[PDB]
Amino acid sequence: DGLWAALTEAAASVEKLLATLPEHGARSSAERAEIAAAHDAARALRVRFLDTHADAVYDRLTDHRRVHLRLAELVEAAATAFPGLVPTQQQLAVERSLPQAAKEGHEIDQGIFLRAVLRSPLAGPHLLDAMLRPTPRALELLPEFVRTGEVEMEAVHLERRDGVARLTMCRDDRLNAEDGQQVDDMETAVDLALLDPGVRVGLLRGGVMSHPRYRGKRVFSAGINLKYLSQGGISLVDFLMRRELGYIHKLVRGVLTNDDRPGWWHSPRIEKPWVAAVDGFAIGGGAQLLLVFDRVLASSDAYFSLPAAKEGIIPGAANLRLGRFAGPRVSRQVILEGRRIWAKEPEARLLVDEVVEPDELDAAIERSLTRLDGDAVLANRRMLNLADESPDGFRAYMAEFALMQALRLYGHDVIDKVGRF
Amino acid sequence: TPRALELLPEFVRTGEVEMEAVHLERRDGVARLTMCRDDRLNAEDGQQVDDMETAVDLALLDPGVRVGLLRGGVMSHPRYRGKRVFSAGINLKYLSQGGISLVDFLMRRELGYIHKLVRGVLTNDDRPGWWHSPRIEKPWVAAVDGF
Ligand SMILES: CC(C)(COP(=O)(O)OP(=O)(O)OC[C@H]1O[C@@H](n2cnc3c(N)ncnc32)[C@H](O)[C@@H]1OP(=O)(O)O)[C@@H](O)C(=O)NCCC(=O)NCCNC(=O)Cc1cc(O)cc(O)c1
Ligand SMILES: CC(C)(COP(=O)(O)OP(=O)(O)OC[C@H]1O[C@@H](n2cnc3c(N)ncnc32)[C@H](O)[C@@H]1OP(=O)(O)O)[C@@H](O)C(=O)NCCC(=O)NCCNC(=O)Cc1cc(O)cc(O)c1
Repeated sequence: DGLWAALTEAAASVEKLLATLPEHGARSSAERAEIAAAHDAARALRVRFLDTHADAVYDRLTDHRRVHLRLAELVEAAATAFPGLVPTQQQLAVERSLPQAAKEGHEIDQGIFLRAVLRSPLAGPHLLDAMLRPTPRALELLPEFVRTGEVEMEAVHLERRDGVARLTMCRDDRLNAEDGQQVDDMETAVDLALLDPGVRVGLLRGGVMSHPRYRGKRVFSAGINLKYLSQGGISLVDFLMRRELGYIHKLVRGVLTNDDRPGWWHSPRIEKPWVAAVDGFAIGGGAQLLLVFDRVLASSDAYFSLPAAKEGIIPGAANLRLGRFAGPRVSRQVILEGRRIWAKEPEARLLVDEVVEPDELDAAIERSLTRLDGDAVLANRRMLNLADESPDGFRAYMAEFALMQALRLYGHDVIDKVGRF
Repeated sequence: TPRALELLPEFVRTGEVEMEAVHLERRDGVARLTMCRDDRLNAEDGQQVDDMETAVDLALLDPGVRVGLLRGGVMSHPRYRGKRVFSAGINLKYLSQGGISLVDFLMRRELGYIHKLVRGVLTNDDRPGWWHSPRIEKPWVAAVDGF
């Protein structure tokens, strides 16, 4: 051992330098280099500590894997039980108050933590299962939703109709640009759709926009909120990891329920098929979503892109999933070089099932919904998803992503690009 | 057209003519026709035709022009502000109101500027080589923005 003590020591040097040095941007080069070196020693020890102790740490927090904790609860509890391993709620609030450029990068420590947890064959699957459980917010809204067929949330409007959960993304002023609230809404809505027994199929679609350049037109997604990202308001844990391990993973695998119904022994998860309809365009996080649907429809004029090839963050699990859809050459053209793919080009058929003229689209969406109803579809989509993406594959990738993305979230190149938007 | 013969010397001197529906500029040997009805997506009427034929005539007659370029200009209507648009075709409002002429619009464009893009301008016997090339023709490029 020796590693916990050495870490505690390196974290204290960091806190002493932060307490004594000037604010970020008033620091000299010597001072900038000193604090960077301190952060580096500490982060190195977080990695080494967790390489050997991750399972024991996770066992402490979850009572030897008998309590499912979601990400936000897990990292908070880790901070209080293991001071210096990951940041406290207080330390985060100071960070959140700063613009990205000025942050110390404490979230990186959370990336280290989550990487180590997800790498573990014991802890990893368990945390993934916790994130497939229904959100409390969704359990609380479920009876009203069953009664009313309707919930209005800040970023998402959800409506049950003809056996379909219609999720409409409705941030009309900013092209459905994504943030932490949207993720919370999306997961909540996805949870409701899955738990509601009067829902047989899901539908995800962008709502009518109100910004002058798009007034009266639907738009699917313009991807991550770049303004908020610059201003410091995009959370590694509560946005970037939450969406991947929560609603998006639930689209694929369903919601993990308690043993409280017949058939649980064969289907612990309630999964349903999902249709996405793309109006205008799907960019970044929105394009990423398409890699998880059972059916994808697009308007003739639409395009699909993951644009931040030069100075962007990793586009979620597109690096995991895209290759299976498009092969390695196209996958690199899209992600490494920012190739944008139009609905009407032949290669769109790698991502999109049906491309339809704007005036034929509503009806085509309605028909697609009726084709995905039965139990044969449920069984087949489950078997298809299992073959397409193994639980190990997903876990291994999300483990490395957790840290790789954390590092990109603080990269100088990203902070600069994002500040210019 | 007479209108083109009358504007030709100023055009040769200046490299530039502003018309109601078309802006014409000589640059690097290229006649750049920009269709510039920014309020209505270059919707066509009798005046646009006159301007087009005039511009096409100038481009063909001007000896410092070797190639033509047709392109839509930047729009100003709110739904297209800052975006180029090539053409939304015939002015349907005018057509309803009675202002689309069979002869001065629908036949004129086909037999005039459009046919001149294909066959060139018929000149008088007033230059060497007329016996083999009574028509001055040049190549044309079109660039389509929007639709
Ligand atoms: C969509 C566009 C091409 C349209 O161009 P225009 O028609 O000229 O529109 P604009 O006027 O710029 O946008 C209209 C309107 O939406 C706003 N808008 C559009 N997209 C955004 C984003 N992404 N953020 C913030 N605001 C936005 C824009 O600022 C305008 O509002 P005001 O500033 O208040 O006027 C353009 O707006 C654009 O470039 N948007 C940004 C596209 C982009 O780079 N998105 C981010 C890609 N990167 C990710 O998703 C990263 C990501 C997401 C994830 O979910 C996970 C992950 O691991 C990584
Ligand atoms: C082009 C559009 C799809 C753009 O649509 P939106 O994105 O809905 O934008 P809009 O707001 O409609 O257009 C902006 C602006 O341009 C005006 N606009 C656009 N296209 C036109 C046309 N063709 N005419 C008149 N005004 C037009 C429109 O009315 C708006 O201004 P306001 O009326 O002040 O609101 C739409 O406007 C439209 O439907 N245009 C008409 C398309 C059409 O059928 N055109 C005529 C087709 N038929 C021919 O050209 C026939 C023809 C032509 C010839 O030259 C020779 C011949 O032998 C036969």
